[PDB]
Amino acid sequence: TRKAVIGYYFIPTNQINNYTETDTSVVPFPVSNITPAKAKQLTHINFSFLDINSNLECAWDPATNDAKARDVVNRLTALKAHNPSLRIMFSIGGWYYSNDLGVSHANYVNAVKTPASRAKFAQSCVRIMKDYGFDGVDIDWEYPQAAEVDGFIAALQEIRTLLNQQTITDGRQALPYQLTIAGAGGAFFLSRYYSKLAQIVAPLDYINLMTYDLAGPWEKVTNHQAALFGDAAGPTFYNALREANLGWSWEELTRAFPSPFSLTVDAAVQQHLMMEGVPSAKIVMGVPFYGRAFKGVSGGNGGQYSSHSTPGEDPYPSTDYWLVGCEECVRDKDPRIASYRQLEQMLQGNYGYQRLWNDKTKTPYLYHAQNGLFVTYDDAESFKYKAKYIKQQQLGGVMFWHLGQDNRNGDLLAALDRYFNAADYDDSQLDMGTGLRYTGVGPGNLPIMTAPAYVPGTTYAQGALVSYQGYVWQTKWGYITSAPGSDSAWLKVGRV
Amino acid sequence: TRKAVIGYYFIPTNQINNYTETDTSVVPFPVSNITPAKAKQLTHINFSFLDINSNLECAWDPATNDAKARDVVNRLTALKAHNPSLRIMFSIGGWYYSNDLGVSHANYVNAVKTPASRAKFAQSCVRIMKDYGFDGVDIDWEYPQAAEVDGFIAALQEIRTLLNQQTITDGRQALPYQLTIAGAGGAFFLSRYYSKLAQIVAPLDYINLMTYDLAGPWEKVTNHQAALFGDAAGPTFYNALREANLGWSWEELTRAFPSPFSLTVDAAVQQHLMMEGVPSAKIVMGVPFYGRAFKGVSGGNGGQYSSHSTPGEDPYPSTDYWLVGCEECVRDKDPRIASYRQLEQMLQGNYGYQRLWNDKTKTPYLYHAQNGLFVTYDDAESFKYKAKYIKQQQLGGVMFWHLGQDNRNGDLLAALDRYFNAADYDDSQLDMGTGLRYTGVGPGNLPIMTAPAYVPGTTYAQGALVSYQGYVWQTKWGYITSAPGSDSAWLKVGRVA
Ligand SMILES: O=C1N[C@@H](Cc2cnc[nH]2)C(=O)N2CCC[C@@H]12
Ligand SMILES: O=C1N[C@@H](Cc2cnc[nH]2)C(=O)N2CCC[C@@H]12
Ligand SMILES: O=C1N[C@@H](Cc2cnc[nH]2)C(=O)N2CCC[C@@H]12
Ligand SMILES: O=C1N[C@@H](Cc2cnc[nH]2)C(=O)N2CCC[C@@H]12
Repeated sequence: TRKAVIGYYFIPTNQINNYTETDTSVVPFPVSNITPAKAKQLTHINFSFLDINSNLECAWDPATNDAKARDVVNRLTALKAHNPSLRIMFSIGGWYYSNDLGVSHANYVNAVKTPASRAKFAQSCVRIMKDYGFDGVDIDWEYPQAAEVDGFIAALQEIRTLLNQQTITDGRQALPYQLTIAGAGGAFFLSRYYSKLAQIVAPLDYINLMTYDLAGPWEKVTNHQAALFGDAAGPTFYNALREANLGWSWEELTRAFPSPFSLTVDAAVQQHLMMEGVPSAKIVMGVPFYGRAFKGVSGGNGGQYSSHSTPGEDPYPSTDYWLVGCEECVRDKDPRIASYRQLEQMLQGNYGYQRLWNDKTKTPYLYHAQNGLFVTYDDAESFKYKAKYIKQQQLGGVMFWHLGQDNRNGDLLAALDRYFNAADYDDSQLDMGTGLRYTGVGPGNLPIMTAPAYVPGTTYAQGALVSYQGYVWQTKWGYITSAPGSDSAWLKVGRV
Repeated sequence: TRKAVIGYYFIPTNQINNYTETDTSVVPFPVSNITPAKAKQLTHINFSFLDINSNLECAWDPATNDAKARDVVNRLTALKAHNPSLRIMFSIGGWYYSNDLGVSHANYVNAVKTPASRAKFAQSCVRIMKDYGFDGVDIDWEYPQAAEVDGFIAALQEIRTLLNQQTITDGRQALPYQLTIAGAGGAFFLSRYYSKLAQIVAPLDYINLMTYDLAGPWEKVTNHQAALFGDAAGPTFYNALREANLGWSWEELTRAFPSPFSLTVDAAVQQHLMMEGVPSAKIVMGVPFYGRAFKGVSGGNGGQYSSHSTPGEDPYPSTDYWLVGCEECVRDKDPRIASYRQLEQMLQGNYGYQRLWNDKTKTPYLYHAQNGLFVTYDDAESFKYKAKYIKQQQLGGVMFWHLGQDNRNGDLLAALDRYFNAADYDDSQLDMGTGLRYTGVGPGNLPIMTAPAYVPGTTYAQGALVSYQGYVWQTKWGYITSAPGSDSAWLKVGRVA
């Protein structure tokens, strides 16, 4: 099955309203930059962003020029002429609109509140999809909290029911309308709905993990924002999942959630696979097409794992654009984020940056010895390991933010496509390294095991293994006289 | 309120059938050994044991000569003439009959299954109580678990309803019929029903904790079987309550159930108090009137916390009676258990035992250097600390197994009575020591705390404290923008005044 390659196409309202493909000073990344070759390398483009308004319906930004918007969307759907499997999804939400303190947060919370609000909301999603010509619905609420989860689930189920009906009504059996969400790629946010992951994922074609931004100026120590595996020399974190509303025992929580742990892409993927009913094929690994920059770092480890003096606030609370050589940073008044495109230019420019590689995390980073700068980003090299991991772990594919940050030749996108599909690319010998793997074990990833059948009336010592009701169980203490499942002295440790 | 002093009177069916008060070779402990003085020192005598039959009704062992049974019970109820507060309870169950592998286990499980079976069982408990002249019902099922607990709770509620009506019918308001149970005194068995303790205890006058047998041949390291407090030098154990179906978060489980911990009397009592709705006044501390002996122990520490070579099988699998001077052991064919009466005689027999004291656990122990023996038991001195603990903790009283193991003069019972009621006994200055106290805290026994009210729209740093909806909450990590409650980021740490 072809791996999904989902790229976000984000365009601010002001750019839509002034849309042009001949002046990058107004629209830096027009749809025409998505050449036929690039359209063939994508399976999905997530058009973004739409929102949920006070009327609790899916809708464009009020300031949007509709004829302009439709024309932009039509240019994107026209790309399908180059790739019959291509889908132009539209995404609702994103951090700005939907974070707890975001301008539209209330609408997300209220829209999923009742059977009626959900019905109205779900209907608007499908209506918007059909009217503008999109191929699916993607919801990026960052993120529903514990009490809002059931409503969120019910809303996704409603959208799924309606989409499946629309696919039949439109004869799209060959390319069904889809439903996806951008899910948390770190344990802290994931813990909000983690306990109901199976229900959240059931109505979806894919759950696209934002397995990046795992480091940022809000953190005291600089770190890789998307390390595939862990580096013991880097910071470790409190494992928030052991505090999720799971209802599991101390032993169960502890073995599934070691704490502290390395916040990596592998951690997030494994944490999802630990839950039963969460199929690997629906998990999509997100990767960033931009780097995060920090200033005020010291030496010793190339800028890694150092204290820093980078403002964490949004908007950038200053006019000091200190990321040397970063022109886009001045355009965007923020030296803390730089697109791969810009980073590549900074490296070939003799600005003082040294590209280094951490072979445990399997990611690159820049260090500016003279000015004390550190940049954590991804490139075609780090993508080799992520792509192999996606294949080895049987994941659904890759998602990335965002298309306008790839270089002009579309090299990052082309690398991902190459790793999955080129007949002449062979990663059978690519060494995945010794970086730390997430070792938690949960109900969803129990190892296959064998054990004598449990015998009613038998007394077992501590550590005894038996098979019962399809699983292998082990005693937590001694003199066990009851059966697995009826006696809380037994820990389920294997399956089959 | 007077502290309860509940003593078990246990008599095997063969002794009942051959009951006599003039041959200790046949009946080692006849009711006649309970003088008026002893009857006045007791508030309850738990006659034991009756059982639950295959018809799922409370019943005497079928091999019991009924007339002889009524006569033994009559002798006990006759003691009420010496003490208008005394109750002769009868106990259903006990280890032999009701443990998972016991001969009658299935009957306990099945009797509590449905409204019908529970009504039939409860009615039989009251019928037996009235037919033989008992003053209450005590149930010693060791122990209900899992899916059995709700039935067990409903059975207890039904018996309570029937007993209360019986009290009115009989004009027994001055001495109401009572209902109690013998409860686990250690976390492993306690974890079976721990999560529903409040419901179990609601219908009871007392829950009598079997806070002893916390050490035994089944354990690889010798230890005190009823340490009041912990000794950091002794063995520690896995805290099984961490595995009970409570629905608490990892932090809550960790805070409530330190592990490993010292398996002690204080730990059991505190574990019960940790649960919301369990009043201290209904908790009864059980104490042993017998000691447990081990052989093959190493010296250097009075035989404490040593490796040993004591058989664990039951019955005692050998003919070798190695507890020096314990003739009772020969009679009973087991050198691993000795009554305090017998242990006291061994200490007066110049047999080479040293009586030592652990000032952390507040319990005595015997050490036989020459033969490598260790005996953990309780005596009048350890009872001073336990009695003070019962007073300080506002517990309901003390329970003990069993009357026949006190010495002929009834000294251990007299001590307990003295510590609670004598005008001339003063423990105001008794030093409770520095042994380890159980310090877990559960969402149900949180301290009063004070903190600013939560402010919606605020971002909280790690460790921040706020008050919200009756509780004080602490953030477990930073950048918290969510409200206290189910949200995983917040931890309930205290109650708002
Ligand atoms: O709003 C966005 N913002 C960026 C950055 C980011 C958001 N949440 C975490 N990181 C992104 O990657 N996106 C992925 C989908 C949401 C969209
Ligand atoms: O400020 C944040 N930002 C998001 C990511 C993001 C994407 N675009 C903007 N912000 C995050 O992961 N966070 C972690 C905690 C701070 C919080
Ligand atoms: O069966 C029993 N046997 C003894 C010993 C023991 C039982 N469970 C743990 N220890 C006892 O104390 N009992 C207290 C009530 C049950 C009665
Ligand atoms: O073997 C056991 N015996 C019981 C006590 C008992 C009383 N009379 C006989 N045995 C006990 O407390 N246990 C604790 C665990 C071992 C188990």
